[PDB]
Amino acid sequence: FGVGILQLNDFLVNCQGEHCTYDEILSIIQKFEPNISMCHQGLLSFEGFARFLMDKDNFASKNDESRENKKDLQLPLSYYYIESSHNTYLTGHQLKGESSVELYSQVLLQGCRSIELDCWDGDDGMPIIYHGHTLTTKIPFKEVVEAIDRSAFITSDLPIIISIENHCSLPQQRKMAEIFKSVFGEKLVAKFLFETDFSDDPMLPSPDQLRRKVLLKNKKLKAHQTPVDILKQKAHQLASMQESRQIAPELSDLVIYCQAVKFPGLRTPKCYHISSLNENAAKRLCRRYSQKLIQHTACQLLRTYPAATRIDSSNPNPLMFWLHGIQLVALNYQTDDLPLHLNAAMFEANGGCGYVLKPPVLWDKSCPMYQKFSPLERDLDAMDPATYSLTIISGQNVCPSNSTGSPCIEVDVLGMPLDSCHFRTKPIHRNTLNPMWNEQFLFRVHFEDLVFLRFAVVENNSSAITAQRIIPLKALKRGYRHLQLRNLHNEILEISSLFINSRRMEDTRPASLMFNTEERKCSQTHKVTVHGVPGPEPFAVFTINEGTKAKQLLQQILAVDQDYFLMEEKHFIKQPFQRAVGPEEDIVQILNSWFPEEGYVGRIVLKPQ
Ligand SMILES: [Ca+2]
Repeated sequence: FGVGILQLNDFLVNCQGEHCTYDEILSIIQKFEPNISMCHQGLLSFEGFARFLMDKDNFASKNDESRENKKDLQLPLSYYYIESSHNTYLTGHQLKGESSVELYSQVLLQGCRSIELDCWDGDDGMPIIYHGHTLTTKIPFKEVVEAIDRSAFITSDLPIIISIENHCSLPQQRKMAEIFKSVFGEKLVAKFLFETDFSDDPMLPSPDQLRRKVLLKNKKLKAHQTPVDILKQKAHQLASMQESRQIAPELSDLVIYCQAVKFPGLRTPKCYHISSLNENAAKRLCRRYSQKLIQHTACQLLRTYPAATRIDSSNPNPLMFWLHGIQLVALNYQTDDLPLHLNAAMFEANGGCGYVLKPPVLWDKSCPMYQKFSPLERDLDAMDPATYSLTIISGQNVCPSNSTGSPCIEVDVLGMPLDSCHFRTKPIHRNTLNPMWNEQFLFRVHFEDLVFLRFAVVENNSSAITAQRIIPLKALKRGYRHLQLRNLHNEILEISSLFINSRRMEDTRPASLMFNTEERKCSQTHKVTVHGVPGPEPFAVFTINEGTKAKQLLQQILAVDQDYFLMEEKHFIKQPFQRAVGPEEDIVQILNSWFPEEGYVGRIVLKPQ
C-alpha cells in the first residue's frame, strides 16, 4: 500500500541527495500522509509520495538558503568577483534618455558594490553627472553622493567602490572632494587603515576588514622626487601661455586602495593599482595572455566595461572575464538581457552581499591546477569530467497569457568553452499550461565552479522567450525538484515553473579534485547515511567533509567504547553488490560514484570482520 522508512531513505539519499534521520523521515510521512493508520505504521502512500515531490516548497536552488560566510570574506579584495554597475546614472540609451539619481539607490539596495560617477562642470561651480557631449539630462553631483550614503549599506555592509570618470576642472574637483568628506564622513577611506598595508609584500585588505567603507577609484597624483622638480614643472606651465589630465590634490589624497592607471600591460605598491578596460581590449587580453591575466587578477583588481559601440546599453557576456578572474564586470543594470541575468545568478552566492570568493584555481597556490589552467583550452586530457543528467519532465503556465502557444525549453550550459553546450526539447502542440516533455540531456563538465544552467521557455511559433531562469550548476539540488521561472525582467512569475530531475556521477583523476584545495575539501560539509550502526534506529547520519576518508569515518562511528570495516552495498530492483571499503579511501567520492535510476540504491554498511 505504501513506502516504508528504510525505502524512503534509500530514495532520498540516492535521488535527492538528502541524508535524513529515522525521525525527520517519520516527520515527512506525518506531513504528507493524511490517512492516520498508514501514518501510525510508518508508510507514505503512493499518492502521498507524489504530493511530497510535487509540493511547491521542493525548490531547485540551494541559494534560497545561502548567507554571508565571515571566513569566506577574510581574503584579499582581489580574490573576489565584485558586483559592478556601468554608467549607473543612465536609465536607457547611452546617448539619449534620462539620467536618474534614484538609480544609484536601486542598484545599491540590490547588493551591487561598484557604481560609476561621470563628473563634469556645472555652470554654477558645482559638479554635475551626465554622459559627456550627448543629449543625456544632467543630475547634480551632490544629490548622487547623498543617494549613495543613504543606500550603500541598507542591504549589505560590504565595502563599495565608487568609479569616478573625472572630467571636471580643478575648482570643481575640489568641490567633489569636500562633498565626499562632508557626506560619507568616517565611512570614506581617506588613509591606509591596516597593519598589513605597511608590510614587505602588501596585498589589498579583506572585504570583511572594510565593512561600512567607501573606496574612491580616481587617478592619483604621482609623487615628485624633490622640491625643485615641483617648482620647475610650475615654471614650465607658466612659460607656455598667451578624462582630464590635471587632478586636484584635495581629491587625489582620498584615493588609497584603488589608484586608477592607464593599463601598463602584463612607486606605489602594485596591489593598490586598478585599470578599466573596454570589453574589446579585455577580450584581446583574455585570448592572448590567458594564464598571465589570471596571475595578474590574483594580486590586483581589474574592471571591464561595455564597449562604446553598445550605444543601446546592451551588455557583454561576463563569463569570459570571470574565468580569467576579472573582479569588476560592469554591466548596464537598466537593460534586461541574458548577461544581466548571469550577473544576478553569480551574486545570489554568499547571501547576495555582492562579494563572491573566486574558484581557488585563480589564486590558491595549493590547487593542483594553479598556473596550469587556461579556460579557453580544450586539451584537459589529464582529467575525467563529472557526468550530469538533466530531465525536463514538465512545466506549468510556461507562457503567461498564451494558453494556446507551443512551447519548448532551451537549456544552455554556460562555462568555459569545453563545458558549454545547448539543448532544446520538442515543441508541445498548443499547451503552455501543463506541457509534458520528459526529455533528458547528458553533459560532462570539468570546471564545476563557474558553470551556469540557463532554462528558457521558447514559444515555437513567434520564437519568443516567455520565461527564463539561470542557476549556478553547483547550486542545483539533485533529484526531482521545482524550478521557479521568471519573466524577462528577472521578476518571479508566481505560478509559472518547470519540474526537473538532475543526477551527477564521477567515474587519470576526477576534475572536481584537480580544481580543489585540501582546505576547501575539509571545509565543505557533506552528510553520509550508514546502516548497521549499533543503536536504536536502523540507520544513523554523520556530518563529514569531502576530504574525510573511510578510516576517519570508522573512528567517528566507533570511538565511544562499545575490527570493523565499511561496506559499499547496492540493492537492486537479485543479490546485493558488496565491496569492502579501503581504509585510505575518500567517502564522498564513493557517494558520487553512485548514479540513481539505474536499478540500484546505494548504501554504506558497518560489518564485523
Ligand atoms: Ca561612462
